[PDB]
Amino acid sequence: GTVASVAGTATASGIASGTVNLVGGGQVKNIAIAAGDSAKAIAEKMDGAIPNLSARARTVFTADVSGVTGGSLNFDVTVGSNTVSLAGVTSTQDLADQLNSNSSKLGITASINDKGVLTITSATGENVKFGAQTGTATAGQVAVKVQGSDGKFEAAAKNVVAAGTAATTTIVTGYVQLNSPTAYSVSGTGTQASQVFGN
Repeated sequence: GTVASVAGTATASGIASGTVNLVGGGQVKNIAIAAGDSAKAIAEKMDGAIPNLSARARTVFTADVSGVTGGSLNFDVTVGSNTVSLAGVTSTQDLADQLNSNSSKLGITASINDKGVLTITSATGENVKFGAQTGTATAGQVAVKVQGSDGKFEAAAKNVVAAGTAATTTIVTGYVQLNSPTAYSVSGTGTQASQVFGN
């Protein structure tokens, strides 16, 4: 078991260019992965690429705001091609509320429960990118745990926004979930495929 290093987590640069080699049902197919591709785009390319292969994409993560002091957090959020500016965020509830106010523009669901767990979904698998911290806070972070194709959330969080020293892993790429009644393999040179699928 190795998990993907880009899909299903937050990274600095998102998906790297590469080629995915698919073999199954006696067919061989090569799929171009473009730099910055979303799970949505990758799934669109892979779905039905060989017979019976299903590919679905979703970007789902929990987000927690912690340690905000000296002011409040301001930062942009981009989902796919749509961007909004959040400001005055000091708690997870604040984040939830502002994501919800912007939910139509962003094409997301942002659901926070009474235990403070905020789950954010791009149902089709668009990338979610966090902008630089431009608010007054002198400390504080937004940290995320992303869901994988196995339905499990990361147990360890990564900062996507931080006051003071900037977060580095700001791009959440969703998962690509493959299913098939028949055997198939996915591979690539180096990490070109495993950045999406693990090994």
